[PDB]
Amino acid sequence: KIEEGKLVIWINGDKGYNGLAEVGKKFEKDTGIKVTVEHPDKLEEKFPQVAATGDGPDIIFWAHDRFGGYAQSGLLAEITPAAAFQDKLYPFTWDAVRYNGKLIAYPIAVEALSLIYNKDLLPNPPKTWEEIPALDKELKAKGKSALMFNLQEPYFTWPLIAADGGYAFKYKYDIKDVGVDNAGAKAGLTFLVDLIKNKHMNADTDYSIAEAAFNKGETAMTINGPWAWSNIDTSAVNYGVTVLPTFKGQPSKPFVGVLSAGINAASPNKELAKEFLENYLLTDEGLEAVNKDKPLGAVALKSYEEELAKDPRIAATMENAQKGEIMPNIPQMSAFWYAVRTAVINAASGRQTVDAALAAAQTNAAAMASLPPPDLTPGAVAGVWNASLGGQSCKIATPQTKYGQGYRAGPLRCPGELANLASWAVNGKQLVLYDANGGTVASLYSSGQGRFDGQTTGGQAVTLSRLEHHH
Repeated sequence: KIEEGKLVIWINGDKGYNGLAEVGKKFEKDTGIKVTVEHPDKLEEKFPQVAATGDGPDIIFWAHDRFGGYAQSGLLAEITPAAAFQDKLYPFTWDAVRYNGKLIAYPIAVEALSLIYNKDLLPNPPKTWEEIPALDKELKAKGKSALMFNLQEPYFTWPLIAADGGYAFKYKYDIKDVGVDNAGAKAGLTFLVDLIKNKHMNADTDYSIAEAAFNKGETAMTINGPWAWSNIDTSAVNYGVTVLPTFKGQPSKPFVGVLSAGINAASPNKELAKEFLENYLLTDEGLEAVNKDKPLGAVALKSYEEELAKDPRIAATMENAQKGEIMPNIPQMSAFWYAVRTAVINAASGRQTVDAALAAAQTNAAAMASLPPPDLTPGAVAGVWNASLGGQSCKIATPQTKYGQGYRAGPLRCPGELANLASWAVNGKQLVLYDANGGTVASLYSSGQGRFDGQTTGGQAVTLSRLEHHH
């Protein structure tokens, strides 16, 4: 079990855990309660496994949207902070940590997309989406483009679609009220597609093409989150970050992710955990300790957010967050993503109309949400694989170690084209193996439990079979 009298905290490795440990020691000095801070591998999926068996950390830090499945799965303690304490965090951040009208976590930090522009190419960026066609003709005359952003993931195209009325589920979330083909969503997506029809954007621009274009000075604007600011400091491109453009006078509504701190329902230290988070972490000094270790971005605590907002990039993030739509914390969100990604791709590729793509998307999303359980997941690929080809055979490694928009991969005495394996990724139902130059080496599909079948980019058959042992 979880051990009484001590606090165990899990937080991801890309966070200021040493700063969090600092706050933990200040808490150990005033109370004698020891605070151990850990950053396990794949913590967001170890936690449900251990908490369901009465073990795990006392506190877990993760994005709010996963906590609704935890709370629906009764793996989280209900928190009841005083009204006086709730007033210190932005009111919308408490909405992100609400499930069935109960508070299930403490909001910590806040994240949302924002308009990123090149101040040299574009000193004063547009306030409206309507201005972007004219701005694009001006810039392409001079060999640049006005705007490029990932058109492949609904997360990036949703702020415009939802600007005039689109929404995932109505909000208590009603999984049978999907707002995907109302008038506002049709209008946003139609405007998006006509931008592509009128040759201001390319239907197949994805995350890397857009990021490369902006950092190489080829386009004046992009759309991304704080996670991408670091690669634009390598750029020496002088960029600003600002509010998203408005559509039909309505703000772009990006999805909002809220870093939150949940309490293990099996923890015998619930009250100790509430005191640490309320009285020690969620203070100007506590947040500063984590932030000096590793920046949080915008934060839910008003007082310290007023200090961080002196950075205009963080003020812009927070402003776009307060105008966006909180990412719904329900597992039925996976049906929203699947249906909407199909619809935006089909509408932008001309394979469907926005009225037909969105109509299908709302039918498929509503039906799948109402149903007990689509694409291939990087968890199902992570590991080491036997690789049969001809009479030849060998092994490849495909760790879930991020690398670009894919993952590191490695061949182990592999003949033929597999000797060039360097990265891997998943595309719906398809596993794709890549060069060190981004070229495609192979394409495979899950053909069963721990088994892949496909072919190289040059015709040779490939079969992947998992390595695994027994005690």
